[PDB]
Amino acid sequence: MNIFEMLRIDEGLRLKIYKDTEGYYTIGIGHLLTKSPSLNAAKSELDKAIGRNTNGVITKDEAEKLFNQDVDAAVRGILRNAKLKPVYDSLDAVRRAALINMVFQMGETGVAGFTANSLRMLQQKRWDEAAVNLAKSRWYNQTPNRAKRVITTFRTGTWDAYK
Repeated sequence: MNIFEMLRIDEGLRLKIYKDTEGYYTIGIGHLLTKSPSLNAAKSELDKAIGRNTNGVITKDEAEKLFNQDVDAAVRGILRNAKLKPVYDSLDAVRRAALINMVFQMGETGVAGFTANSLRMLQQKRWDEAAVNLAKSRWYNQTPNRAKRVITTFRTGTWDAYK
């Protein structure tokens, strides 16, 4: 298992424009297009992203390309973030994948909002405690099954929630 397989599991794959859990236009493997309520706005962001007139539909290869781009950017956002980097650097390989998953999902910004607490606990290696803290969040309440998988990953350092 690895970050790609993990997120491929959490996000699914849709080749046609769709609304995410928050109701935003997305496509592919969790690729947010726009927060705008306009399908046309979405369609235009998509063409700009793909480099072609898609008409709201892409191929699998196109989806996979956006996905790689997106995993890379998350990794790089973490490494540039003064609050995230140190956390990421203190973790083992499994747990980092868990941190990338959160960032991919909520943005570097969304995650920044956990550092003061859960992230600190992670950095200190208090697995059980961070897991409880992580669960007290809008993130957990809105997307509980996914949050549970991520949280189990941080808790145990294994891929069990994904097998």
